[PDB]
Formats: sequence, structure tokens, C-alpha cells
Amino acid sequence: HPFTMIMDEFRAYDGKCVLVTGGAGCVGSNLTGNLAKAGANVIILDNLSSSYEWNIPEYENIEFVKGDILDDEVLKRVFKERPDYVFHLAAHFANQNSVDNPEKDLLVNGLGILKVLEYAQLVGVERFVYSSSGCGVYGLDSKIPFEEHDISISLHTPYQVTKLLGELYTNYFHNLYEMPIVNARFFNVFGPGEVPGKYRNVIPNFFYWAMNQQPLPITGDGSETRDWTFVEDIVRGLMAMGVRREAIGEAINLGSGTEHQVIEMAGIINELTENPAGVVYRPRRDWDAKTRLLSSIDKARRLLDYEPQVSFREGLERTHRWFTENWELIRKSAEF
Amino acid sequence: HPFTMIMDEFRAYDGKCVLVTGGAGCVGSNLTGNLAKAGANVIILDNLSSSYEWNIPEYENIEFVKGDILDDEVLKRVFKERPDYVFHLAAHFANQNSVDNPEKDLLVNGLGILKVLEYAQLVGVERFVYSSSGCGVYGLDSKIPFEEHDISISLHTPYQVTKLLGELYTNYFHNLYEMPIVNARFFNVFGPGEVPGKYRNVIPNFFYWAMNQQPLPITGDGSETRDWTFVEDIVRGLMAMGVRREAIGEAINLGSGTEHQVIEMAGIINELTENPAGVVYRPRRDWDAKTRLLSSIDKARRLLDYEPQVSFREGLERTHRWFTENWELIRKSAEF
Ligand SMILES: NC(=O)c1ccc[n+]([C@@H]2O[C@H](COP(=O)([O-])OP(=O)(O)OC[C@H]3O[C@@H](n4cnc5c(N)ncnc54)[C@H](O)[C@@H]3O)[C@@H](O)[C@H]2O)c1
Ligand SMILES: NC(=O)c1ccc[n+]([C@@H]2O[C@H](COP(=O)([O-])OP(=O)(O)OC[C@H]3O[C@@H](n4cnc5c(N)ncnc54)[C@H](O)[C@@H]3O)[C@@H](O)[C@H]2O)c1
Ligand SMILES: O=c1ccn([C@@H]2O[C@H](COP(=O)(O)OP(=O)(O)O)[C@@H](O)[C@H]2O)c(=O)[nH]1
Ligand SMILES: O=c1ccn([C@@H]2O[C@H](COP(=O)(O)OP(=O)(O)O)[C@@H](O)[C@H]2O)c(=O)[nH]1
Repeated sequence: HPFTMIMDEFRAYDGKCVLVTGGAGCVGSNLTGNLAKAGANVIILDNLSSSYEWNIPEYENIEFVKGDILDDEVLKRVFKERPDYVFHLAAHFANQNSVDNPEKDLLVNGLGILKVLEYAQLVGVERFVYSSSGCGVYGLDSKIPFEEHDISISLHTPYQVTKLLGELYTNYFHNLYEMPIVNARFFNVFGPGEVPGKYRNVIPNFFYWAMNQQPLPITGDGSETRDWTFVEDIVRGLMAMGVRREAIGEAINLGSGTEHQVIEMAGIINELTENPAGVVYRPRRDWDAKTRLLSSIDKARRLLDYEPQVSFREGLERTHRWFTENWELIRKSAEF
Repeated sequence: HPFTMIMDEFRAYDGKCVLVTGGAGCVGSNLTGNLAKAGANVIILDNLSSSYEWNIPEYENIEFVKGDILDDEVLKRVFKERPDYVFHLAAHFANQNSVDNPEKDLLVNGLGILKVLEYAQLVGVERFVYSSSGCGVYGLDSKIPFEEHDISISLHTPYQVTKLLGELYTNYFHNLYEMPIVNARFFNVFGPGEVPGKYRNVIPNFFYWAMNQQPLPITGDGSETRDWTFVEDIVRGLMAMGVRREAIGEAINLGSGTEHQVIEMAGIINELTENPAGVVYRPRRDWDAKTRLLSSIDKARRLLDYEPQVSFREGLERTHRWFTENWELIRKSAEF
């Protein structure tokens, strides 16, 4: 097998204490499962504001703490366990939600990461890994494909603003207090573990609508593109970031390095679900000025030996399977 | 006289309603005086957390509202007047204060500017001018002299972080809602109107100590440099930013474009005050990693016809005069 660094680099988590904020969500549920498999003791802190307790994997060594990253009482409760690793995935999500609710977005994404960083400073951590966003740091003035040095300060939603703000604070803690941080810049993550809903991503919403035989609403002309990254590839990146010394202090894109049109994505989902309803065209969402996103993943290749293992098609099949296996829980949980 | 654009460009403020948040402070007191002279009706919103009511100039057309930019009640009180211009100078100041009190710094600098921007959106403004910071947006990875495109996301204090955050939000309101914003990047402002104190700038603190015949404490070796910008030059820049259409959506350095050593600055102050106590050397402050600051002011030249009129020496003489004329008020007010 070629998977020597994926397997034995990660055994480094065995017996370690890992706090995952936002651990009941899409990336979090996948990450926490893999950490538990690697023998970590995992603490999830999540307020379930955009996630469901049933999504958390069932492992003896995962402890679920329902609470808010803005609440200093619960923060002391988890940080007195002295986590060796913090993966900070909790966030007010995402673009539209943030335009509607900019102050709550700042409190959760700004004051929330600041508090979590402050407690991490008090106890000391081997690593603090933050889920930043490609959309959040690359602007219309950034060249495609996006390289990590080529960030923008001219953004289109409060979510984008506060994703960058997170990097501003992790870099600050690194610079002044020598905290070993890593800034992961995710690109349109998808896969098992994202329940559909009003403020959620297009792929799970399209699966939900397609499986109710509804037409898929395309917000644009369909030629808009995204770099969609399968969640298990994201997780492999994150786990590498926790242990590689060369990741310390760095910002690193986690993407597929390929782009697909919205119309293709919709076609694949309709094909897999045997949806006869096709698509309908709607106007672009007003804040959606960045209609092409494509990452450069060469830095991740260099520092992490990161390489996506799952094709777009394979990813969508795995997503479909999760939908069919959990359809009743999803039906009940989805809030539009 | 050569001052045609300084004089008749600014008559544009005559009869206009101008809100100046942070208006009782150093830059604010100077700005509000000049706006009142130009015939503007001025509303100051200031909580006096680092300023004194005696500093506000006495003009019939200045209305002082004691209140907090985080308080939605007082925000409605000032914004129902329908200001034509907003100059947003209110800020939790500055580097050390922010390291000590990072959460309050974020609430004031982040949530505060967000709220003020939200109300400006509701009423509509001809211009929203924000006092960002050279120190806040240029890093160790930025080339000296600092040009406006060459920003950094790797900062050294929470104040630097939240100064950049302000630009992130003004750019957002410009991008999504077409708010006519301008981001002014000030470089080490000095002059009449800054009372000395624990968390204040070096020049007024040095005047206060020198006028008590105390040695001036140099935090470093004295070869550290700053681009010190006289407050009346800053004010001329700001007033141009309010009226020039070419400033809309732009980030622009307001500096002197020259650097001076700390040791020279100290020597001049000791000379003017006839201080016999000289200097003493202390360690660098731990967050003070940027020991050279120098702006490029060519963009301001191009867009605003900005040109500093007051030399470093002349500026320090004017500062000295303000100290001697207000010595008793300063003695009483200074909090160390
Ligand atoms: N999904 C993407 O395409 C994408 C892209 C870039 C970045 N990210 C980032 O990655 C992280 C995880 O994304 P995701 O897709 O799993 O989203 P998600 O919504 O599934 O996960 C976030 C979790 O945080 C929780 N949370 C929200 N506010 C909280 C608060 N105040 N206190 C505690 N918990 C709170 C939610 O309940 C949720 O379970 C987020 O930081 C997100 O911004 C995601
Ligand atoms: N002085 C400099 O060298 C420099 C450099 C770069 C940027 N700036 C920026 O320029 C602006 C003005 O600077 P300054 O030198 O006049 O500082 P200052 O402290 O004299 O002025 C700021 C004012 O804001 C007020 N304020 C603070 N918190 C408030 C709150 N929550 N609500 C309402 N009012 C509040 C203070 O009481 C004060 O009068 C600030 O935004 C500052 O960050 C200054
Ligand atoms: O109901 C939808 C939602 C999204 N999209 C398109 O899908 C792509 C990604 O949308 P998503 O909201 O998942 O992520 P983001 O826009 O934040 O990248 C964008 O081009 C959207 O215009 C769509 O066609 N229909
Ligand atoms: O008591 C002091 C305060 C400051 N400085 C020096 O003066 C310069 C500017 O300091 P200030 O705090 O005024 O502004 P900032 O450091 O935020 O630019 C820096 O090189 C400081 O090290 C000093 O020598 N003694």
C-alpha cells in the first residue's frame, strides 16, 4: 500500500486529547470519527445551531458537550481537560446567513475564535488548526487559480470578512505568543454529514430537492464554477496539519484543484437520484460576485503531501448513499 | 495664494450635517473645528473613554453627544439627524491597550464600526470616511516604504487586527451596498489635542514627562523610526477624502513620507522643554516588532493633491505651545 504517511503520521493522535469546536457539523463529524479511529480522546463543543446530534459518530472515546464558544463557563469545562490539539471548526455559516445577520456573524466568528484562542493560550496546545475559507480570503483582484500569498481585503459578505478575521487572530497568537497555528483554507466542501437547509450548501440542497422530484434551482446561468472538495480529503489535510511541523504558522489551501460547472453538478445529481424534474434558472444571488473559484493546491502538496483521493463523481455517489441511508432523519431535520 | 483646492473644495461642507464618531479625541477635535469653520453642522458622538470634554472646540454649530458607538439607542439619536458625511474616528486605542483587553478591542473596533456602517446604510450618506492605520495593515512582509496594495494579514496586536477589520467592513458595504467609503491609513499622528496617558502615543507622553523634568524612557535603542504626521495635515487629507469622487472605494495612506529616529524626537522635545533629565533606555515592548515605519504618500498626492505642510520640527513646536497653554487641564486630566 502507498498510504504510509497517511497511516503512521496520524498514529500520533493515539491517546491524545483533541477538542473539536463545531464537531457535530459536516467537517467536524467526519474529522471526529477519524480521530476516534486513530485512538484520540475527542471532545466536541457544538451548540447545534446548524447541526443535529444524530450526525455525531458513535465512538466510546467521543464526548459531546452541547454549548456555545461564546460562553466562558463551557469553555473552562472543555479547556480544563487540557486538550493537546484544537481544531476550531465552529462558525456562523455562511454567505447569505451572514448578510442577513452580520452582528451575530461577527460575535460567533470573531469573538468566538478569539475566546477559544485565549483559552488555548492559557493551557498550551501542540497545534491550533482553524478552518478558514477560500471564498473568504480571495477576491475579484485575486488571480485564478488562487495561491496563498494572493489574498484580498475586498470582500462580498460578512462571512468572508469574518473568515479572514479568524486568520488575523490565529496569526496574531502565533506572532506574539508563539502559538502553533495552521490556517486551512477550505474550498466548497461536500460529502456525507451535511444536512440540507435554507442557509446550507448547494449539493445537499440539490440532493434533497432532487429526491423529492423537484426542479433544481440554478442561481445564475449554470456556467458558474466551483472547486468542490470531498470532506474525507479535507479531513486528511486537517490531520496532516495537526502533526507536520512545516505547517506551523502557515495558510494552506485544501481544495481539489479542479473546477466544475454548476450545470454539470446539477446533471450528475439528477442522474443519480433519477429526478425527472430537471433544472430552473433564477437570478444570481446579489452578494455572489465571485462566480469562479479554483484553488491551487501545490503548497498543500509540498508541506502536507496532500493529494485528493476522491473524484467529483465518486464524492457525489458517496454523498447520495448517505442521503438514502439517512433519508428519514434528513427529512425530519431539514429546515428551509 | 496657492491654496485654491484646500479652500474652495472644502466649502462643500457649508450647511452640511457631519457626524464625527470619536470627535472629542486628537484627530476628532481638530477635524470638527475645521468642519465648523467651513460652515458644517457637526455632531460628535464620543463616550470620553480616552478623551476629555474640554478638548472639544467651542463653536455654536458643534453638538456634543456623550455616548457609545455600541449603544443602538444613541446611534438612532444621531442618525435620525440624517448626516450627509460620517467620519468614523472612534476606536479602542491602541497597541498595548488591545493586547491587554482584546475582547473589548474587538467589540469597539469591530462591532462598533459594523453598527455605525449599518445605520449609515439605513439613512444614506454622501461619504463614510474611516480612520484605518498604517501599523494595522502593513506587516514585516510589507516593503518599506509602504504602498497601499502591499498589505499584510500577519499582525502583532489585536489593535492592528481590528484596524484592518474596519477596512474589511467598509469594503464590504461598498461592494454589496455601494456605500461611498474611503479608508484613510494614518501614520503616527501627532499634534495639539492628544492628552498624555498610560495607553497614549510617545510624543505627548514625552512632553508631559519632559515638562516634569523627568528622563524620557526609550523603549528600544533609539534608532527605531516612525513616520510622524502632523494632525492638521491629517485633517486636510480627511476633508479632501469627503469630497473627491476619486477617493471613493479607496485605501489611502496619510503620512509625512519621511522618517525620524526616536532618539531625534526625544532630543527635540528635551530641547524645547529645556528638560535637563535626558533619556533612559528600557527594553522594547514585546509586541513592537515593526521598528521602522515609513509611508509612501504618492497615492494621496494623486487622488487628493495631498502634501504635508508642517515639518516635524514645526509640528513639535505647535504641540509644545498647546501643552504650555493647557498645562493645568493636562496635569489634571493625564491618567498613567
Ligand atoms: N463547507 C464549506 O464549504 C466550507 C468552506 C470554507 C470554510 N468552511 C468552514 O469550515 C468549518 C466547518 O464547516 P461545515 O461545513 O462543517 O459547517 P457546519 O455548519 O456543518 O459546521 C459548523 C458547526 O458549528 C456549530 N456552531 C455554530 N455557531 C456556534 C457557536 N456559537 N458555538 C458553538 N458551535 C457553534 C454549528 O452548530 C455546526 O455544527 C466552518 O468554520 C466553516 O466556515 C466551510
Ligand atoms: N493617533 C495615531 O497615531 C493613529 C494612527 C492610526 C490610526 N489612528 C486612528 O484614528 C482614530 C483617531 O485617533 P486619535 O489619535 O484621535 O485617538 P483618540 O483616542 O484621541 O480618539 C478616539 C476617540 O474615540 C472615543 N471612543 C473610544 N471608544 C469608544 C466607544 N466605544 N464609543 C464611542 N467613542 C469611543 C474616545 O473616547 C476618543 O475620544 C482612531 O480610529 C485611531 O485608531 C490613529
Ligand atoms: O440553490 C442554489 C444554490 C447555489 N447555487 C450555485 O452553486 C454554487 C455554489 O453555491 P453554494 O451556496 O453551495 O456555495 P458558495 O456560493 O458559498 O460558494 C454557486 O455558483 C451558486 O450560484 C445554485 O445554483 N442554486
Ligand atoms: O515610552 C515610549 C513610548 C514609545 N517609544 C517609542 O516611540 C515609537 C512610537 O511609539 P508609539 O507607542 O507612540 O506608537 P506605535 O509604537 O504604536 O507606533 C516606538 O518606536 C516606541 O518604541 C518610546 O521610546 N518610549
